[PDB]
Amino acid sequence: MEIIRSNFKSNLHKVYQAIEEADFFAIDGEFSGISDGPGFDTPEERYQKLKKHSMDFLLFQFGLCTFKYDYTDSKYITKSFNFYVFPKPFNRSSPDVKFVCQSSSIDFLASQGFDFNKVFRNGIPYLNQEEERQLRPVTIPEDQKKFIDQVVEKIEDLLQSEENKNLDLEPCTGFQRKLIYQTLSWKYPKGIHVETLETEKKERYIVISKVDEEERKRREQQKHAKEQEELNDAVGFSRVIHAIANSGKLVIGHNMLLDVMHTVHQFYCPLPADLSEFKEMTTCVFPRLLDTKLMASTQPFKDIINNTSLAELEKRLKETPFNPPKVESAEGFPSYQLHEAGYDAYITGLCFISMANYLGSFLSPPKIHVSARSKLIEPFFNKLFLMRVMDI
Amino acid sequence: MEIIRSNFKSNLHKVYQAIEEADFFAIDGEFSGISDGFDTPEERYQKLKKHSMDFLLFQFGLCTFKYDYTDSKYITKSFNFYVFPKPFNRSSPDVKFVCQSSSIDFLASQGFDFNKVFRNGIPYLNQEEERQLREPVTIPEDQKKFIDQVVEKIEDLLQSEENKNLDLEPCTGFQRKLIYQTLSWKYPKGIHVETLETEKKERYIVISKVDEEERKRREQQKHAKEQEELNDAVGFSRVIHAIANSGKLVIGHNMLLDVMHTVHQFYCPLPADLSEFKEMTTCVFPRLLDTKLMASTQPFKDIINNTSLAELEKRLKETPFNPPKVESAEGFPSYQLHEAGYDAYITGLCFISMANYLGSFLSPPKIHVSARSKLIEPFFNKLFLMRVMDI
Repeated sequence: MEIIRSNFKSNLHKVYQAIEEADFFAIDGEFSGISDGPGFDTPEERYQKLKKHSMDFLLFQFGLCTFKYDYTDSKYITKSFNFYVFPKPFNRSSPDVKFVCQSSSIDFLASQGFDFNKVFRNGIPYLNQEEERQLRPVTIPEDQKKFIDQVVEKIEDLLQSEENKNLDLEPCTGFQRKLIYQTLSWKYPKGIHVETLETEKKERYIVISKVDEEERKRREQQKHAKEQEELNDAVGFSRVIHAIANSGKLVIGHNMLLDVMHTVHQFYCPLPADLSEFKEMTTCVFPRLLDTKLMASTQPFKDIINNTSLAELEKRLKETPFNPPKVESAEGFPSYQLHEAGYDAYITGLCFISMANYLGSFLSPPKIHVSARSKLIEPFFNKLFLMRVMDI
Repeated sequence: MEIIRSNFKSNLHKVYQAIEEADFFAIDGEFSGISDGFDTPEERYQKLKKHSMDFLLFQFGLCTFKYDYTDSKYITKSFNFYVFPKPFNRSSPDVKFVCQSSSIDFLASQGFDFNKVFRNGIPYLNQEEERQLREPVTIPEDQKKFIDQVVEKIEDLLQSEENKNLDLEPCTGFQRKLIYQTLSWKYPKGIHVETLETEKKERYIVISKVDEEERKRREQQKHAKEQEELNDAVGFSRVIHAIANSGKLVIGHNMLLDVMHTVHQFYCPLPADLSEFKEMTTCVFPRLLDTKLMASTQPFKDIINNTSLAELEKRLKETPFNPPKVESAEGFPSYQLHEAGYDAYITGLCFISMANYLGSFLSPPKIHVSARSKLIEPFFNKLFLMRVMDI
């Protein structure tokens, strides 16, 4: 499903439900670009370069593929989503976000059909952890006497007459508007609510209305209600990420450092000054990670896999000894060939599954199916590649 | 019209033609952003250069105006060109540009199609980047009968009519060598050896046809497609060159960033001095006018209290101004949401309303003032940097 601004909240339950039911998810990103210019680096030194020359780019498509096993059918049911995100400034005090684009990146996505209007014209907005807290006496001159008598006389033809009527006065001058407001403050102190509405242009007509004192409070706790909505909306796609973090479920990627860096930098909190505290901060968002590149680089998979690119991986993992897992999408959900985050997460998940069930081939007796909760898969958890294999 | 990469070449004749027939042009840019007090023009120029030219101008709006003395009316053609840098292989620069969220959102609210920029935008090259991209026979016994049956198939086609193709069934790289390596002796002219691939990547050999007959009937189309591809990469800069080489008046509104961006992308990366910039600006826009400045100067300053394009296009219809009698040229679209072309088009009508008014001070007062009139010269070649600046 193509989830965008106008259909995000409308789909949020479906996503939540997908996340809650899932045995594991698979994720991917699509970026504005990679680097704005530029071997013996240390992880911390490298981390520092990435933070400087890659974080000014944008993750503007988040691909999430849910995977739920069905032990009756022995098959996985999937649900892939593509979320288009864009930092659409909420208030008039919000930061005006500047980001960078790499022409060859835009060009490649363009070559795959990426719809930039889905990001730039109608992208789901978002806020990070901090941007959320942050965001949380009476004289009437002789020449107006009849004018005001008339108005009071109408207001008495309102307090009596039946129907929840609205008396709306025909346009008058600012002076007369002042004399009217003042005259109603000592003549109808409670039970009447005055307003200055606009027909086409320049607020010139007044609306007087019979307004209960209990209904002043209805409209207020109704206005406050829509206010907590506007806020809780603007956190936007970060709600999805929150839901994944809290799920506790295994999150799968392929060559996923920038996926993760970008995810946490835009939806959680701006990347901290140090690799060490970044690892911690990462165990917040993604307490249970697995990269499929490294898994397909580590034994017993190293012994048979020569290219660990996502592309070659999914080619390889259909042939012996690996079996392509039986998979199908949820009724109602789309199916699958050009590149997009959603599909890449999907392909990523098939790779994982296919490797996982392979580990099971070495048991006695051999298990055709291995869980993501299996402990055979735990050795491959929380290892990311900076300048070498790195624990998280 | 709406002009994009897959649409540009075919319409280039209309664009060059509107440019030649015009009395003057109106241009407007649309950027991916605007920016990431007692400054001097140079100090500011410097600051503008660093903090603004890393944004893209990705839509160029051109509107030509040509007066009809007969029908007493202006006739207009207007264009949006969508422009992105990308083209020509690995040796080419990979541009990194910036985007401002506030600018992008506003353009979104007006129906701007970002796919026309990013998915099918007209490429381009500045002066320098263009200038730059413009610079034996021992056959082993076990293969004897294989090569000989190959020498046959080619002979039984060489002196024979219905001359279409010869497709050798797939062979081993060693034989594939030997076939090539033998036709070096046997048939040194007359034939074209070539290892193609089936849609399934498998290597075929082909001899097919002739030598010295289409050895330059196709080498002509090869080099005419080499020079063709090159001058498609220069792309939109050709229209900027066409405009510059014309001399004609180029009208803008609050144009400093339009001009700056135009020459930075389609001519040459802005130089270090403000004074060097003023020189380049004359190459590209020898004759230029800013409706906002014109409107902020007598005899208009005494009558107009707001020189913004929206408020100006309203005031220039009211007395003592007369909206210009105007019409789209036969075959072109007519005119509202914001866009380069329309902002240009409006910029043109503001200029004309103002120019004609100048004529009312004559005796006899003329109702129509030409773009070449002497009354207009005092407003020419003036931009606002931090004060009114001559160019």
